[PDB]
Amino acid sequence: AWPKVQPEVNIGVVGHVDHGKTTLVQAITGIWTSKHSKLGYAETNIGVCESCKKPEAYVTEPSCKSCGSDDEPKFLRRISFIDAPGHEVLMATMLSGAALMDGAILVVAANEPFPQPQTREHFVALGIIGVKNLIIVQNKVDVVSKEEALSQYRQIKQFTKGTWAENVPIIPVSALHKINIDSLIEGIEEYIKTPYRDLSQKPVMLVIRSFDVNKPGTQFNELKGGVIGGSIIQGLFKVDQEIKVLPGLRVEKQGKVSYEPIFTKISSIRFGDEEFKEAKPGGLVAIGTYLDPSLTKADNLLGSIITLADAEVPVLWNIRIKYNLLERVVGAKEMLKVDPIRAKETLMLSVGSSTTLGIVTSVKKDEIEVELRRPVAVWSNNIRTVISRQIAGRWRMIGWGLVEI
Ligand SMILES: Nc1nc2c(ncn2[C@@H]2O[C@H](COP(=O)(O)OP(=O)(O)O)[C@@H](O)[C@H]2O)c(=O)[nH]1
Ligand SMILES: [Mg+2]
Repeated sequence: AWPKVQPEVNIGVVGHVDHGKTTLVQAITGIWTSKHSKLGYAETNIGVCESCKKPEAYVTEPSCKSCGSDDEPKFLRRISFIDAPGHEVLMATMLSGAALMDGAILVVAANEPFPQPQTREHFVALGIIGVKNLIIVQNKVDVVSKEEALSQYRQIKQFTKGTWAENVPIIPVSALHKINIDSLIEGIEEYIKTPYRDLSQKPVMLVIRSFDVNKPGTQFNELKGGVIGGSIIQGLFKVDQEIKVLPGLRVEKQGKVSYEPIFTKISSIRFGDEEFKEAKPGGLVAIGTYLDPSLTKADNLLGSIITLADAEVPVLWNIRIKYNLLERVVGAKEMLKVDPIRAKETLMLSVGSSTTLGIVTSVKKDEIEVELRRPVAVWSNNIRTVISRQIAGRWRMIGWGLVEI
């Protein structure tokens, strides 16, 4: 019997619309992520049939029938996938990507010219947020000749050559007909390994959703505290731990604007449909709390950072960022130059995957100083920052950096 454990790794699935992201996640997990009426999420166990040859030995359920054996397969690990509905939701979650994803799959349709517009954008975005454990999946090989597939494969290798992605593998599949999916599972095991995690690091969690789960007319004894949804960035949380929500509540007192942390306690921990006593990075987690549900209703806490109640975590209104920029971005028409950062500019800053607006107060060499609309939690040195600028009416990623404390 396979164990019941949390996912230990989260994989973002990106690529141009209709290239087959959701079909691919279904082929792997058996789950259709967009059966909802907001992020698609799906988990699967991964195993291997010890006496079978690879890649067919790799399986996603406890059976070896797919490789002609009656044996029970060995359990390797549980993994999960993030699959967004549409470009705008996807790009929005990419701003939190570093916290959410241990790796990524870029889906490329074999029957469309490469690269498609969102293909280019998603690939650039992955570099910016630093999620570079990448697999490129060449999908829909069932509707082109082997020659056409081979030709596109070589275009892609030419594209990645000279970039950070030069050594990224390309795995051809048909998500629809489940062809060569076992090769992809094998590739996930090789190229998106579970990271080394130092579980003695101070616990930090990003909040991506918050809920009031009480139906109307719920009686007193059946009421629940506010529920928080998110991803554990580092460390380990436990049931019954005291925690605080950062920066907290915005307050106007003694002639100043300030933020007061929200203190509470973890009542329960859930991954998918199982309850746990602890929670580590990997997977999206649901945290039950003792919060008044009015504080969590309608994603009120979205973008909060959660730590233990006594954590020494600075919450800063002004930050210094050491950064680098893109040379150009793709305009709807054609290439737009990325202008240097100038004082007084308004930027969107994603700091350790929590996002706010800010005004540049100083620029020198490769550092900026920014005054933020609300303050950000900074729990270590070299917290990665995404810098975005409004270009032609839209926020665009233009750079990345590290927060210097
Ligand atoms: N022929 C073929 N069609 C596919 C394959 N994978 C997906 N499709 C089709 O492509 C369309 C878009 O797929 P979908 O998973 O919704 O793409 P997404 O927008 O990237 O999530 C659907 O009609 C799928 O059935 C494949 O491997 N072969
Ligand atoms: Mg989809």
